[PDB]
Amino acid sequence: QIELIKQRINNIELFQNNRQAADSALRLEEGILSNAVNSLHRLREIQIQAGNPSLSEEDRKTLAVEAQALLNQLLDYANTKDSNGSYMFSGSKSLTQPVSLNLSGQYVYNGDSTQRFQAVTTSLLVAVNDTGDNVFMRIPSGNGRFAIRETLTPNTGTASVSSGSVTNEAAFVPDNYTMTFALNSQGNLVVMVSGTLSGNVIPPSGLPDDAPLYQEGSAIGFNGMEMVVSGLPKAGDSFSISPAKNESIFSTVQRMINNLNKPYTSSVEKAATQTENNQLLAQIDSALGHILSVQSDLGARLNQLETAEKANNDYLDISAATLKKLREID
Amino acid sequence: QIELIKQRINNIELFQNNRQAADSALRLEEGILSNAVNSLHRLREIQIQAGNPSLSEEDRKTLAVEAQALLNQLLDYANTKDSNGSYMFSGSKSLTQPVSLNLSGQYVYNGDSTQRFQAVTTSLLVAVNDTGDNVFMRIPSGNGRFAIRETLTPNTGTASVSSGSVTNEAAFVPDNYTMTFALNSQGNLVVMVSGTLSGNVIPPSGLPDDAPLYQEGSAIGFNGMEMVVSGLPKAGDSFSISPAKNESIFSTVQRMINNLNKPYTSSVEKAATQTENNQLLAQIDSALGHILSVQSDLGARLNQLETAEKANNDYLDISAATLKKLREID
Repeated sequence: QIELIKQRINNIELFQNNRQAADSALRLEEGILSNAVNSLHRLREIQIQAGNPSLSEEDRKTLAVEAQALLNQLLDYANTKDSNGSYMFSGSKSLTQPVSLNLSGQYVYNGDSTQRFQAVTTSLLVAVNDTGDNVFMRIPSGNGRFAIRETLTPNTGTASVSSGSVTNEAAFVPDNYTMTFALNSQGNLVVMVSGTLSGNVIPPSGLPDDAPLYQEGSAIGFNGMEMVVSGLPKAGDSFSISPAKNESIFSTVQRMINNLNKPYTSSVEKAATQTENNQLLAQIDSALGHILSVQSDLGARLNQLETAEKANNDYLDISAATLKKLREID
Repeated sequence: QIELIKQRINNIELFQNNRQAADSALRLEEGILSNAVNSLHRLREIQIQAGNPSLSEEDRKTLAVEAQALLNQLLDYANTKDSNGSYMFSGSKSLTQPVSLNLSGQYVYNGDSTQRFQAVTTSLLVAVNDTGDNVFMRIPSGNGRFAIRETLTPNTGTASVSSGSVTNEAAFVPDNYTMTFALNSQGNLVVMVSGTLSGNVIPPSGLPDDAPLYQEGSAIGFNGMEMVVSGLPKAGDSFSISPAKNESIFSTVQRMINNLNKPYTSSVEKAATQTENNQLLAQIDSALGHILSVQSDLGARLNQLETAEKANNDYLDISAATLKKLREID
């Protein structure tokens, strides 16, 4: 009884200590994530100009260098140390730097996915960290469901493509699609789509003459997806369309830099920019959003903690009274 | 010279050995991923019926049990051992089981994100594995960009919501949104949306009387997003709309099971199913797609390898001739 309460109060001090420390690690983490949104908000301002055809090559190659500063900024945030001199986003691997760049050239994650849960009342565990694989690395490319790149065949025309979206989830079919512009037996430009698993979808016959013709800025739709083609392509120009792929914010920014550095003087060079600009905007956003969800998650936990601070002072105010009412037996 | 070629040929045997072994680990892995698509294809058949209002409660509670077998199937695939008796999807942590279920109740990943790259020519490294955090755990919820749940306020009416999509990437704003149905001063039902960061968006004033009215099966749009509301809600009914969040296939299936087990007899119970059915279909798909991208990645690597088998027999056919032409000096 009394040795039991003694050990209950010993439990409570630990539960309050664990809470105080959780509350703090998490608020430190809110501020790093908060910083990292700042960086992305600006990367988004930047990406939007990269799609503005006013800007001189000089203006853009200068944004390229700002984007390089922002990339470096985000690597510092991902590799932040918390109160101990151990990394906040590395998971259980406390002294391994979470994000680095192999000589392969891609950025990798050297942590794990393991969260420390902590007792902060008798039956509530709360996570006191997040991990880099969740926060920074796995974010889908494209519009979140499908991505659009050029093929190995550079395009000769001025065609560009929106990020588009899935409009009918039931009609949706994941596949590797190829969109090929070519000719009617009449002479009209026409739009074809086929795919590894699906064979021909537009049109099912694959015949140019059974094919829909290309209206500038018109919505092309197949297997649950819609997108819009702008500019004037030439026959043989092609785009590839593929399931979304996990891809770090880091390579997203590496990519905004590669793009700001492309030739951007002739109308033909400027359209090979746009298709990819539209994509990179979606990715910057996907990532803005993804981090906000990590922030929302973190908020919920803090509200679980401010819950626990009232509930541990309730469970002590009660143990104190069990002592007063038990010492009265004496 | 000759001791140099001797050591080149020693390098080549290792490059060919590394390739042979890579080619094999990857094809074993294609087949597990291939199996895992099979499981999801069926989970998708299942999810679609779960939204069919023909089915008896008995039919559905039976699919619930099939879905439980499929979940278990996918855990076996995630926890597969390759040729050694070490786990294929655990990363560098070869003898840690990758996916398990804490008593918290959620499924976690106990591996890391680290790929073994292997020399298979003089200047080509190829990855011979993938990791569970990429393959199974981080897949965005909802339609890939935003998700839709009920609030803590159960709904009294028969309203349901599509998975919707982002239609204008530039207008897009990640936020925590609340959609609230309520009354005109006239008496007409009306649709409101506001959000933590955005304050009121529909309408900006927040006044019911400045508000758009609710047309059944009509497209509601705000900050770059569109969605469609079906059924007849009552005032006060609400839905929540939130950035996408990483979430394992596993909890997606756990969720299809919870849903198949909900009350599904009265029209009012059947509409609290649909909103979430639509979501779960998107997630099953997001995951079908995500795995296909891991498969496409794996294919590319095999094509890098069948490249290396011709290039290592070219670099030996050349070293043999350097020996023939060097032993002739003698």
